[PDB]
Amino acid sequence: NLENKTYVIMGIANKRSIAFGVAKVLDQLGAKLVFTYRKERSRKELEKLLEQLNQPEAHLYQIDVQSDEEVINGFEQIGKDVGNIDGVYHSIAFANMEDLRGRFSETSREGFLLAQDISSYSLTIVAHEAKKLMPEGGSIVATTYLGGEFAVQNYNVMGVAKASLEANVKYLALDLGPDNIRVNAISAGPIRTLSAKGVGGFNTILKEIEERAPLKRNVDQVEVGKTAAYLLSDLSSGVTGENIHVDSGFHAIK
Amino acid sequence: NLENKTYVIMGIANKRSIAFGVAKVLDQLGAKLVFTYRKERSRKELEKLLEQLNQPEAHLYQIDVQSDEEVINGFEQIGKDVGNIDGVYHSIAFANMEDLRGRFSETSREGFLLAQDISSYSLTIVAHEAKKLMPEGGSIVATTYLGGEFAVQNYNVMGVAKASLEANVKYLALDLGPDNIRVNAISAGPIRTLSAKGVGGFNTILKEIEERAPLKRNVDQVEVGKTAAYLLSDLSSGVTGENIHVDSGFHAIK
Amino acid sequence: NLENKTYVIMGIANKRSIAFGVAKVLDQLGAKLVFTYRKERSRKELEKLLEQLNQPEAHLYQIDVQSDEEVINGFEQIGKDVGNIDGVYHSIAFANMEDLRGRFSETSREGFLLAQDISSYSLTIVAHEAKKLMPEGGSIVATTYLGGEFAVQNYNVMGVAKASLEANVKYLALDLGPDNIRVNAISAGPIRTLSAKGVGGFNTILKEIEERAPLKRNVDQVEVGKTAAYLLSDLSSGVTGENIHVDSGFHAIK
Amino acid sequence: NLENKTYVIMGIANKRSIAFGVAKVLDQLGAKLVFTYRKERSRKELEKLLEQLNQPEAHLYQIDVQSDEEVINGFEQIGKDVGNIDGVYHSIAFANMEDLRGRFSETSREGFLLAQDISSYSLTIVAHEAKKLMPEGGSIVATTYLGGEFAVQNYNVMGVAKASLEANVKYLALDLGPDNIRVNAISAGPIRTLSAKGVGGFNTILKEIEERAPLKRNVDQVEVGKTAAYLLSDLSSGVTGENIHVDSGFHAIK
Ligand SMILES: NC(=O)c1ccc[n+]([C@@H]2O[C@H](COP(=O)([O-])OP(=O)(O)OC[C@H]3O[C@@H](n4cnc5c(N)ncnc54)[C@H](OP(=O)(O)O)[C@@H]3O)[C@@H](O)[C@H]2O)c1
Ligand SMILES: NC(=O)c1ccc[n+]([C@@H]2O[C@H](COP(=O)([O-])OP(=O)(O)OC[C@H]3O[C@@H](n4cnc5c(N)ncnc54)[C@H](OP(=O)(O)O)[C@@H]3O)[C@@H](O)[C@H]2O)c1
Ligand SMILES: NC(=O)c1ccc[n+]([C@@H]2O[C@H](COP(=O)([O-])OP(=O)(O)OC[C@H]3O[C@@H](n4cnc5c(N)ncnc54)[C@H](OP(=O)(O)O)[C@@H]3O)[C@@H](O)[C@H]2O)c1
Ligand SMILES: NC(=O)c1ccc[n+]([C@@H]2O[C@H](COP(=O)([O-])OP(=O)(O)OC[C@H]3O[C@@H](n4cnc5c(N)ncnc54)[C@H](OP(=O)(O)O)[C@@H]3O)[C@@H](O)[C@H]2O)c1
Ligand SMILES: N#Cc1cc(Br)ccc1Oc1ccc(Cl)cc1O
Ligand SMILES: N#Cc1cc(Br)ccc1Oc1ccc(Cl)cc1O
Ligand SMILES: N#Cc1cc(Br)ccc1Oc1ccc(Cl)cc1O
Ligand SMILES: N#Cc1cc(Br)ccc1Oc1ccc(Cl)cc1O
Ligand SMILES: N[C@@H](CCC(=O)O)C(=O)O
Ligand SMILES: N[C@@H](CCC(=O)O)C(=O)O
Ligand SMILES: N[C@@H](CCC(=O)O)C(=O)O
Repeated sequence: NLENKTYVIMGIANKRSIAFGVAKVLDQLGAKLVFTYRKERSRKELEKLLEQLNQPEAHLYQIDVQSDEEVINGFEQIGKDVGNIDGVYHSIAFANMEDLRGRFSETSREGFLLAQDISSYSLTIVAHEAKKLMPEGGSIVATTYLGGEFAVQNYNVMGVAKASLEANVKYLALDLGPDNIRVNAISAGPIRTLSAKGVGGFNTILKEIEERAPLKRNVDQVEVGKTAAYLLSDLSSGVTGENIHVDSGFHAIK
Repeated sequence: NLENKTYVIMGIANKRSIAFGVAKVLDQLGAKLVFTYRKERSRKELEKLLEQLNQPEAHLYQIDVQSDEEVINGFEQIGKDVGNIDGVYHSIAFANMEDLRGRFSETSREGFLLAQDISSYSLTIVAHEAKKLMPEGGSIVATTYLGGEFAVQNYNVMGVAKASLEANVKYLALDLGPDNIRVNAISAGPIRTLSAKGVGGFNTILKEIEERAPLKRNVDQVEVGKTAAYLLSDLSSGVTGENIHVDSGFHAIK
Repeated sequence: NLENKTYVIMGIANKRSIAFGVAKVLDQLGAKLVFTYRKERSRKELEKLLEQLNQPEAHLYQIDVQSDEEVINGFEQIGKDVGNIDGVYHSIAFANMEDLRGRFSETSREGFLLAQDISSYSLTIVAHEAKKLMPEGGSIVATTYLGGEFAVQNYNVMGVAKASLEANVKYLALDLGPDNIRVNAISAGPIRTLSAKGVGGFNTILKEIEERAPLKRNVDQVEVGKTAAYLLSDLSSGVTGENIHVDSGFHAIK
Repeated sequence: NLENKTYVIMGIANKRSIAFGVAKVLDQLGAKLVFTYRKERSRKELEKLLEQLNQPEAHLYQIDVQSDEEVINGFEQIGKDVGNIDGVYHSIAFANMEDLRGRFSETSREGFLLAQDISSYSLTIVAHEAKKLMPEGGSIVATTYLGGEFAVQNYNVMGVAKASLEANVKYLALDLGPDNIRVNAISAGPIRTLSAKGVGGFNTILKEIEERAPLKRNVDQVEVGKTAAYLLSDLSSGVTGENIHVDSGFHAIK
């Protein structure tokens, strides 16, 4: 039960975002929720989306994580508007589609550093900024994929940015541990989302989990958010630097 | 919230047992509990410990997991007394002191296999028998230690038995997954218990955690119980074949 | 270059044994070789496969690794016939078909313990006895498969025995380290051998390597031998407790 | 024996460089060696160090791996000068001490990307350009540290870059496999070099190896070279996407 908790959720794009999965779960559990979004263009659709929750007030902030200034100011404003927070769900990544298809050895320097910037480094800056709002400690969660642990076809530069994110999580957990801030990842199985259109052979991915994963089915955004609730609540009070696979068991098989 | 769930908790010896931390949590959340023990002396402790729980009824069964007969008849009697169950917590291990306190290369054959038998194989047969009382699906959790992933001083034959337990969890997840039975491990940090006395240098392991783990503190049995509640409940649907470290982040550092 | 080195090779049955590929490689490098066998039928293949080798002398010893006395007396006799040795290649496992070709959760106790006894514990007692023949250091290599680290279809009880075996290597590495005895594993890809017949769906494992592994081809026994040369030689002097995958990069993909 | 093979060795600054360890080993095995450097001062040191080697001529090229054109032109020029090569040893990393000597969560964006760029991405672009001199296949080896797998104190932004690098290796292995180009990492234990100076508490890392690693001693640059000879030669055919820890066992213990 998450009454009198406040969590910032970063990365809702539409009804299919894993982060709207997380949001519906935390909302039902009585958390006060704050949202960040990337582009002022899509604020309109995002307000409509959140009418579905039981949040009595919309707290929305434009933060594109390629800007220090936007993360610093955005979190500073959150603090003034809502006070101290209990945690952050990070659900954000990016690479150029044109890097993701064909040959990883052909990746450009710019495209490689972009995916690092948005998909890994953003966590670090967000943690430093969000720590200011968690004087008594709290919980940080980022979303990764099995590609950060193994070479998976077509995932290319994003795999290497996930490898990076996953270690980011570990170095943060160590750094912020003495402050009572826990930092974990959830490693989600494949789910149909906006950003999933940028991954070549997605249907073959989904298909294969159904065929081969221990549970013989794919997972969904609500299953991610239920593990997010665990990771963000006191239920997981002993757990940091961890990566939980919400992937129907697929990480465990070969 | 676990009203109308029933769980079987194997391996309480006293108030310090990790499994009694699990019981206190699940009892607090409303679950019906069933308990198994090997020694007479443990049944007597269990009768005393039950006065601190809300359990209106004392369901206790002697099960020495070295005996198929006892595991088989144990679980049969459970389904006869309480009906279908929702999961099993397995909190059982053993090894001879004289293997543990020698160099590993001197482990006796009968010692090595004794450790396998009680600490790993017991999970396999328990799962087979518990499966019969889980026609709708369910969840099974076993307790491991970090010495099954790495070589730790003084842990010797138990390390190799936990390496076996951890694979046993994964093979079980794969097998039972289509039956909607999830199988997971919790890798607990060092906790002072009766059996912790068989681990040479134990106080030193404790101090290392306080000094070096992200959270700079040790964990306790209620904290294992809280992760156990997540794994035995529907919050962790989609998670199987997983090993969740409740160890203050110590697994993530080196 | 292993001139004036002596190695003991355990587990040749015929021309397709991985251990025979080890032999061909260490023989080509000038090593003096000693072979151990279980069935008198394997001693007859060894006498025939010897003609193929440069070995001027046959050094052949019956050692069933289920018998302490056979391992003890075998290695003592090796010592008396050839003097101190430089290392041991262990290429030995077993499980019953009846356990292997069932659901893993249906595994028998005696079959589970048989598979641990021959496939894991055998290493620990061989290391202990072999150590008396390595008073100034040496190398011990055992053979494992990816099914030790992941739940692989059809591999069942042998997956748990390989998990055990891989921890055995780490614990042995840690114990025997200060004696300058290194202990490592080779994780071989699927190779068609006599024992391969005991893995269900083995043909479909071979073909999956060809299509999905980075090198897009299956390995052979000579490739395992070449990596065993490295591990068993001064080339790998600061390497210990390690698992080397000789599998065309299959371990690294999902 | 690497007679009539040619290897490009990137990252020698002085006698203590790990890459000079590679160089001595391969030069001793009869390989033709080409060397790349960044600072003119490193070139001068290469000219002196060459006197110790068997190399009958100096093949030195300036390649700052931050520069696409310097990588592209350096390798092209290498092909014209010596022809086709057999592989590359990459021994290059960098980060600012002002990001390294402060909390991880305080890392600057530009510092984070700097270390990714020099320490991880350089491998990708080196592979793409070096593939052009390997029509026949070959071997590429990069140098990493355990800090890429675990959160180690003081290593901070370099550990996230080594994590990126180890995933880079796996993805390069999958991408260049069908070209018969193998791609691997060596995980070296701590060695006194010039860059070691950038790691806070380096002396306390050295001594922990001695006290705790299985072999109870630190390793040196020649041991790295010895495993590099194995990865770069036909002995490790079958081996790709892998990370060999040349670290006296340390990775296997907790
Ligand atoms: N779907 C899967 O199968 C899967 C599996 C495992 C992990 N994940 C991970 O889960 C997370 C969410 O992905 P998703 O599938 O839910 O897709 P999604 O709905 O498209 O969400 C991705 C979000 O990232 C935001 N974003 C991208 N760049 C940003 C920037 N510079 N600043 C702020 N926000 C930015 C996007 O904003 P805009 O729409 O405004 O661009 C979008 O809201 C990602 O980390 C992804 O890598 C996904
Ligand atoms: N304490 C730690 O720091 C630590 C850390 C990580 C993991 N673990 C694991 O946590 C689990 C619980 O251990 P613990 O520390 O809580 O110690 P504990 O209180 O001593 O419990 C050990 C239990 O194992 C039972 N047991 C042993 N052999 C049995 C058999 N043949 N049949 C049925 N029960 C048997 C004992 O029952 P009887 O007394 O009646 O014989 C006892 O209840 C174990 O798997 C242990 O390896 C412990
Ligand atoms: N083939 C593969 O795809 C593959 C892949 C990965 C790992 N491996 C591993 O490689 C190793 C060798 O297997 P292989 O494929 O070469 O098969 P193999 O040629 O059939 O050899 C297996 C050997 O095990 C010996 N052995 C079994 N039980 C023994 C006992 N109780 N005492 C003494 N020796 C015993 C057998 O000897 P007898 O015939 O005299 O009884 C036989 O020589 C095994 O550890 C296996 O698990 C194989
Ligand atoms: N020493 C250790 O304990 C240790 C342990 C594990 C891994 N490693 C790794 O081993 C590799 C070599 O380090 P080391 O200890 O041998 O130190 P080193 O002797 O100081 O070598 C580092 C090399 O990196 C080069 N370099 C830095 N930035 C470059 C750039 N932009 N372009 C071209 N070259 C660049 C330097 O060249 P210039 O001087 O000419 O700039 C130098 O030759 C690194 O990847 C390091 O992470 C070291
Ligand atoms: N967010 C996001 C995202 C961006 C790109 Br471009 C590619 C994939 C993205 O999310 C995923 C979707 C699907 C999978 Cl399987 C993994 C992901 O990381
Ligand atoms: N149960 C149990 C158990 C039995 C022996 Br003998 C040795 C250790 C046991 O439990 C643990 C206690 C402490 C630690 Cl750190 C790990 C454990 O596995
Ligand atoms: N030795 C041996 C062995 C015995 C049985 Br029963 C089953 C498999 C055995 O070796 C393998 C054959 C094939 C593979 Cl893929 C892995 C192995 O461990
Ligand atoms: N090359 C390099 C390098 C540069 C910086 Br700045 C920091 C460390 C570097 O090398 C290492 C030295 C020592 C260790 Cl233990 C690890 C390393 O990766
Ligand atoms: N440290 C003592 C006491 C045992 C324990 O720590 O549990 C020993 O080495 O046996
Ligand atoms: N797949 C067949 C053939 C056995 C084998 O592949 O070795 C089976 O289950 O027996
Ligand atoms: N430990 C000192 C010296 C650095 C080193 O060990 O290289 C520091 O933190 O800077």
